[PDB]
Amino acid sequence: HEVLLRSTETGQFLRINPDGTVDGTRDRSDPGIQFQISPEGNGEVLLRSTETGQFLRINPDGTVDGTRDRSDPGIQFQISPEGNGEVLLRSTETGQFLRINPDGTVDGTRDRSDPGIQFQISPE
Repeated sequence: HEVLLRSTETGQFLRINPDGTVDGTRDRSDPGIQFQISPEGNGEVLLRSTETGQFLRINPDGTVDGTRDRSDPGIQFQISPEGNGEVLLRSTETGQFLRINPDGTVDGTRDRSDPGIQFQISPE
């Protein structure tokens, strides 16, 4: 059971690339867009790119990348519904929200009003 993680604002899909970079794309054929939600208990999940198995990570400095460091606390997310199938994806360790910007760049923010922190999650 895989999912796609999509910007509500622009419809861009989140992608983790084999080199560990993370960005947005409209290419439905890119294998980097498929994710698996891994339950961690206590209301937390990991978001793992199925192609390479990398976990999504929000670093303290607000940068976002992919990693296999299973012990990095920046890989723990909570999925919080906003209603009507919109969600926020928040790093529990630093409180930063995942942000996909209209230019396809991806980073972390503490600005709850940013249109780029709204996501849709759809089954593959």
